Amino acid sequence: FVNQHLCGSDLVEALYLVCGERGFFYTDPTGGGPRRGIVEQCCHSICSLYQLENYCN
Repeated sequence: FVNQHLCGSDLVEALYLVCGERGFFYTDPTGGGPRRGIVEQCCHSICSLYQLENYCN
């Protein structure tokens, strides 16, 4: 993994990676791109596990 573009799809994967068993979740689960911090970042820009490492439990 490296600086790549991750969207909700690859987001849950990367998150599914960084979390594995820590139990991850999706923040602001309501409107579209509600947790855009991730959904708008990794998807539009890029981030590292360290980022998704915070989006975990």
